[PDB]
Amino acid sequence: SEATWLWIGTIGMVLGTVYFAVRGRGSTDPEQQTYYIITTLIPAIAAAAYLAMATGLGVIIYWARYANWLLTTPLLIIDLALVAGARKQTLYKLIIIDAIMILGGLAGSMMQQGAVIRIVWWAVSTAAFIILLYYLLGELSERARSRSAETGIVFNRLRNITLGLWALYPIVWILGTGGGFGIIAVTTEIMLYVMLDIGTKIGFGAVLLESQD
Ligand SMILES: *C/C=C(C)/C=C/C=C(C)/C=C/C1=C(C)CCCC1(C)C
Repeated sequence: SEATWLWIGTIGMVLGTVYFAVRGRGSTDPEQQTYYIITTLIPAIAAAAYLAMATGLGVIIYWARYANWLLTTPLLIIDLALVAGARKQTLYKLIIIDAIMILGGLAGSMMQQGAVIRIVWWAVSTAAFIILLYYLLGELSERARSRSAETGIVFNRLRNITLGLWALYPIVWILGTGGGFGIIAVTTEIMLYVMLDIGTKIGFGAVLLESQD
């Protein structure tokens, strides 16, 4: 099930990338084309990472996983901020916090001395997640609603998908082998990550690009 699910994820991300690329080839408006560039760059990086995983590279430590996360999550955050009309400084705060969360996940997964400081890293990354959640529910949502009612609705949709899917990643991590106590197998963890990435990238981007009229 290892290579099976890696290739499932590779094909899913490649299909999402080519669909987002061919869906935006007819557009000259700067805002829409920026949205399309970022929204197609996310699953393209995801597909590159999954191809590296399934080709025997990507694992030494699942470095390609954290590469995919560290590269795509800030682009998802940039899309969220563009939709919300957020201040540049708030966007910088969100990017720093998200990078800290993902790097803390990578650390806690990479440590070996026991389950103590690994779970401490898990708690630090989860606190980064909580403050990210508070920023998305507070400042970004308020800004999106102050833009317009339609903008508030679209950002509500996108924010709900984002938070609901992101909150599952630390669960898979603390239950998974690569990060926590190995309660679920490596293949089950890879399947769950594949499905979560399919959601958080393809479906989120489909909503965001459909919502441009
Ligand atoms: C396309 C990939 C995405 C959207 C990945 C998102 C991943 C996360 C939000 C992961 C978060 C983590 C924590 C909140 C704590 C435990 C460590 C992580 C890295 C699994």
